[PDB]
Amino acid sequence: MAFASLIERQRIRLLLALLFGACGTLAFSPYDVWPAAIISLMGLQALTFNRRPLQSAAIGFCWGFGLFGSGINWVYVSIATFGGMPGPVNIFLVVLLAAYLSLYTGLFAGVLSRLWPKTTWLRVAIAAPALWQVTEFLRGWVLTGFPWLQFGYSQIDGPLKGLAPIMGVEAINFLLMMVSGLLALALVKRNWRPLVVAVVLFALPFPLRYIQWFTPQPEKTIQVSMVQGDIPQSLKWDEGQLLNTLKIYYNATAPLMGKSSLIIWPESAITDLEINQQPFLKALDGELRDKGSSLVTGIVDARLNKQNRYDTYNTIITLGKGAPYSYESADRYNKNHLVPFGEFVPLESILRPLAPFFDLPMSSFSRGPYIQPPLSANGIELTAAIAYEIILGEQVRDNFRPDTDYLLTISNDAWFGKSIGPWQHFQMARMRALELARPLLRSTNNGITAVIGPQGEIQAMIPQFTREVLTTNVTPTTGLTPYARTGNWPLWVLTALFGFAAVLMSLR
Ligand SMILES: CCCCCCCC/C=C\CCCCCCCC(=O)O[C@H](COC(=O)CCCCCCCCCCCCCCC)COP(=O)(O)OCCN
Ligand SMILES: CCCCCCCC/C=C\CCCCCCCC(=O)O[C@H](COC(=O)CCCCCCCCCCCCCCC)COP(=O)(O)OCCN
Ligand SMILES: CCCCCCCC/C=C\CCCCCCCC(=O)O[C@H](COC(=O)CCCCCCCCCCCCCCC)COP(=O)(O)OCCN
Ligand SMILES: CCCCCCCCCCCCO[C@@H]1O[C@H](CO)[C@@H](O[C@H]2O[C@H](CO)[C@@H](O)[C@H](O)[C@H]2O)[C@H](O)[C@H]1O
Ligand SMILES: CCCCCCCCCCCCO[C@@H]1O[C@H](CO)[C@@H](O[C@H]2O[C@H](CO)[C@@H](O)[C@H](O)[C@H]2O)[C@H](O)[C@H]1O
Ligand SMILES: [Cl-]
Ligand SMILES: [Cl-]
Ligand SMILES: [Cl-]
Repeated sequence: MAFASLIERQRIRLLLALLFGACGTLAFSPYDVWPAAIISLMGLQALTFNRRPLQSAAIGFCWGFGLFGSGINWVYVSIATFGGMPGPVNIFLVVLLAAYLSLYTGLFAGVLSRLWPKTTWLRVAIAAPALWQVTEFLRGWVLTGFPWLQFGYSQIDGPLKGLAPIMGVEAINFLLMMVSGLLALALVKRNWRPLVVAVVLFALPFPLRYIQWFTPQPEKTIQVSMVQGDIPQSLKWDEGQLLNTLKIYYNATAPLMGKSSLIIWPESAITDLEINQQPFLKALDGELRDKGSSLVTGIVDARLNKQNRYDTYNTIITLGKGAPYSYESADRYNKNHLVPFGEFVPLESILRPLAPFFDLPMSSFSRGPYIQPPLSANGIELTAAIAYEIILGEQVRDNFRPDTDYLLTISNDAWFGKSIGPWQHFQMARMRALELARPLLRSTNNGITAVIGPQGEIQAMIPQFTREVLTTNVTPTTGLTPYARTGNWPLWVLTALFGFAAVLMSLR
C-alpha cells in the first residue's frame, strides 16, 4: 500500500523516467545490451499508466531527455572542440537539442493518454506502436529530421533481426514497442495474458533470421582496400594540410594498385575543389588503369548551375579501370541529405557571424538529387550514401538497384572524438546491409572503417584513430529481399489500420 502509493507520485515518475530513458542508450553500440531496449520501453509505457493527459506528456518528455540526454550528448564533443563558444552555451545547445528531440516522445505520450486513458491491452499493443510510428516518423522528418536512437537498430544481432529484410528497421521499432507494452501491462495488472502474448509475438520472428533472400556471386569476389587516412579534423581543411593529405592517400594506394581491384578513400578525402586537382586526378587515373585497379574517393566539387552560380557539392568520384576519370564523367555521387550546421547553416545571414560553430569550414554545400544511379567501377555497381545518409533507411532503399553489387558509404566521424557517436552511426549502417542483403563497404577518415556482410555481420574492421588500410576479400550478392521490393508502405498500412482500429474503439 505504501510502496504503491509512493510510485504514483508524479515527481517520482519523472525521476524514474530519466533513469528508464537513459537506460535505453545501453541498447546501442558500443554497449549492445539489446534487452535494455525492452526495459527502457516498458518504463515509458508503464510509467504513463493512469495519469492525466498533460501529466503523461511530462513523463514522456523526461523519458526522452533521459534517452537523448545520455545517448546523443556526444554532439558536445564536436561543439566544444571546434565551436569556439563559451562553456555554458555549449552545454545549453546540447540540452537544447536533447529537449527538442524529447518533444516527439512527449507528444507521443500525451496523445496516447488523452485518447486511450484506460490501461487496456488495446492502448499498449495497438494504439502505442502506431502512434509511436507517427511520432518517431515526425521526429525524423521535421526541420530535416534526426531519427537517431531507434531501438530497432539494437536488434541487429538480437532475435528480431530476421524482421528487417522483410519490413525494415521501423517494423522492429513497431514490434519492440508492442511487446514492451504487453510486458508493461502484464506487470501493472499482474496478468499472465499479456506476458504469454508478448513472449510469443517476440519469439515468432526468430525463425525469420534463417531465410537467405540473397545469393552470393563467388565468381565476382575481389580484393578491396579502404584507406583510413586519419587526417586530424583541426587541420583537415587547412590549406597547408592538402599536400600532406594527398601524399598520405597516394602513398597508401600506389603499392595496392594491381593487387586491390577496388580502392576507397573516405568522405571528402581530397580536400580541394575537383577542378583544382586535374593534373593529380588525371595522373592518378592513368596509373590505376595501367595496373587494373579502380579508386572511389570523396572530394569537394563546385559546379556551375543554370543561373551562372556555383553549387558546391560533397561528392564521390571514380577513377581507373572500368571508370576512366573525367571532369565530364557521370560516375559520381553528390551528397543529398546535408547535416545541419556542419554542412549548411539555417538562417545563414543571422547565424553565420555568431560563432565559428555556425561558420565551420565547408559549411555551404548544395544538395544532390534524392535518387542517383549507382557508382560503377571495374564492372561493380555500388549504391552510395555519404556518412549520415546511411542512417536514412528508406532513402538508401530507394537508390538501391537489383544489379547493385555492394552498398558503399564513406564518412568522416573525427568530429565526435572517442565518444559513442561513431559506434551508434556504425551500428545503423549495419542495418542497411541486413535490410537489402548486400555487403557494405564503409570507408572512414578515422571512424569505424569496416566491411559488413549481407546479414549485418562484421566481416572485417580496423581499429579507430589509426593510419592504416583495411584490405580484405569481399563477395557481392544478388537477389531481392521483401523490404527492397517495397520500402515501408506495408508497415504504414499496418500503422494505419492499427491507428484506425485504435481510434475507433476510443470513440466510445
Ligand atoms: C539500476 C541501475 C539504473 C541506472 C540507469 C542508468 C542508465 C545508463 C546510463 C548511461 C548510459 C550511457 C552513458 C554514456 C554517456 C557518455 C559516455 C562517456 O562518457 O564515454 C565516452 C567514451 O566512451 C567510449 O566510447 C569508450 C570506448 C567504446 C568503444 C570500444 C568498444 C566498442 C564495442 C563495440 C560495440 C558494437 C559494435 C559492433 C560489434 C557487435 C566519453 O567520450 P569523450 O570523448 O572522452 O568525451 C565525452 C564528453 N561528452
Ligand atoms: C532545434 C534545436 C537544434 C539545436 C541546435 C544546436 C545543436 C546542433 C548540434 C550539433 C549539430 C551538428 C554538429 C556538428 C557536426 C559536424 C559534422 C559535419 O558536418 O562534417 C561532415 C560530417 O558528415 C557526416 O555525415 C559524417 C557523420 C555525421 C553524423 C551526424 C551526427 C550529428 C548530427 C546532429 C544534428 C542534429 C539535427 C538538428 C535537429 C533537426 C564531414 O566532415 P568534413 O567533410 O571534413 O567537413 C565538414 C563540412 N564543414
Ligand atoms: C492522432 C492519433 C494517431 C493514431 C494513429 C493513426 C495515425 C495515422 C496512421 C497512419 C497514417 C497513414 C500513412 C500511410 C501512407 C503511406 C504512404 C507512404 O508510403 O509514404 C511513407 C511516408 O509518408 C507518410 O507516411 C506520411 C506520414 C503520415 C503522418 C500521419 C499523422 C498525422 C500527422 C499529425 C499528427 C500529430 C499527432 C496527432 C494529434 C492529435 C513512406 O515513406 P517514409 O520512408 O516513411 O519517409 C521517411 C522520410 N523521413
Ligand atoms: C522550437 C523548435 C520548433 C518546435 C516544433 C517544430 C515545428 C516546426 C514547424 C513544422 C514544419 C517544419 O518545416 C520543415 O522544413 C523542412 C524543409 O526542409 C521539411 O523537410 C524537408 O526536407 C525533408 C528531408 O527529410 C524532405 O523529406 C521534406 O519533403 C522537405 O519538405 C519539413 O517537412 C518541414 O516540416
Ligand atoms: C488494408 C488492405 C490494404 C492492402 C494493400 C493493397 C495495396 C493498396 C494500397 C496501396 C495503393 C497502391 O499501392 C502501391 O503499390 C506499389 C507497389 O509496391 C508501392 O510501391 C511503389 O511506390 C513506392 C513509393 O511510395 C516506390 O518506392 C516503389 O518503388 C513502388 O513500387 C506503393 O507504395 C503502394 O502505395
Ligand atoms: Cl515531492
Ligand atoms: Cl486489458
Ligand atoms: Cl578502362
